[PDB]
Amino acid sequence: GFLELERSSGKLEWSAILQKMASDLGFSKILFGLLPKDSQDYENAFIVGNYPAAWREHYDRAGYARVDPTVSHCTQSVLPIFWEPSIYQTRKQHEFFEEASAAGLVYGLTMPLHGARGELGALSLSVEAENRAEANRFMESVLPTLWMLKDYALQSGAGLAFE
Amino acid sequence: GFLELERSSGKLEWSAILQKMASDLGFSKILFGLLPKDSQDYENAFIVGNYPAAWREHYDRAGYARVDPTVSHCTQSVLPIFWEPSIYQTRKQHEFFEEASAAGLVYGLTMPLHGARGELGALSLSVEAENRAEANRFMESVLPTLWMLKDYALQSGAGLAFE
Ligand SMILES: O=C(Oc1c(Br)cc(Br)cc1CNC(=O)c1ccccc1[N+](=O)[O-])c1ccc(Br)cc1
Ligand SMILES: O=C(Oc1c(Br)cc(Br)cc1CNC(=O)c1ccccc1[N+](=O)[O-])c1ccc(Br)cc1
Repeated sequence: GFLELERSSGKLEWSAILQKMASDLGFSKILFGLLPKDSQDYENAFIVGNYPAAWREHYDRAGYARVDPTVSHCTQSVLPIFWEPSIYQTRKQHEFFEEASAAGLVYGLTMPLHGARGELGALSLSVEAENRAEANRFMESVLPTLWMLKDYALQSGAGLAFE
Repeated sequence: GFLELERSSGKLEWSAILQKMASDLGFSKILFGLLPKDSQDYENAFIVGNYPAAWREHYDRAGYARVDPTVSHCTQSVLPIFWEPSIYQTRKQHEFFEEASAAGLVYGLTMPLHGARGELGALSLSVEAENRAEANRFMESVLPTLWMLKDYALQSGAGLAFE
């Protein structure tokens, strides 16, 4: 089932299959980001998903890559970071949280990606939920499936992005 | 469950916890092996588990690291490789399979590990079964839990090994 991603014929079908897998699990918004080994910026970044255009533009223009707490987490860990109040420590980090929320992205998680050739990225997914308790229950129900998905997405996406 | 790995202090206790987690999922023999970023040999490796000593020594003395098809796989992929007839092709590769079988390690899988700081290794697990079909059913039944475990073991184990 997960293998349909590597079996996908091209970037278009991969991105579509990834978004549909996420959708079927219950996540209506996803962003897969991957950088080649030892990148100094995002010039060669492979970024694919269905996050709103306005938010993508705003995140870039505001330089939120340097504020977003899930980014530094990804450089230090292979474990998921859940979007919880505790992760936003500084005012800048709270402002990022509010801007994301205003854009419709409030509940979710970020799965770090570390590929066999030094690729560095994240798979982020947001769930449209009523409240945090509801978000938590949903995410726990699907977490083991998502844990497998992120590595399949990484292996397949790396081959598609940089070869 | 998974928190006990972090909670533990000492290589002996950590290894015993991992071994017990693996056993509970149906695997009686495991090996956790981890190398620092860009290692050029095995001198600085952290290798821990309950593989029999005679097999550990033979593998080393025979140079099976350069033959073992799971080793080259780990350098190329984040996805598991099942211990399968098809991964063996050369004469030395058939010899490796035969000797692993003689040591009682016939069915299993190797989960590649790629750490956030360039750590490289594998969690390899063997399952006792009447035949390969049965072994495959045992492994598939716990694959999502194993997928989480290998990442928890990597994050925790890298700290224990190198920090
Ligand atoms: O994908 C990455 O950052 C992205 C980019 Br680029 C654009 C946007 Br918009 C969002 C992210 C990742 N962050 C999130 O998805 C996120 C995390 C927590 C809360 C809210 C959000 N969010 O953007 O809605 C990224 C960058 C560097 C590294 Br290393 C890993 C991942
Ligand atoms: O752990 C690694 O190799 C080991 C070492 Br060292 C000693 C021994 Br004994 C075994 C391995 C890994 N291979 C296996 O466990 C294996 C794989 C397939 C079939 C049978 C076995 N086996 O050893 O029984 C390893 C080395 C390099 C990299 Br990269 C990743 C993993």
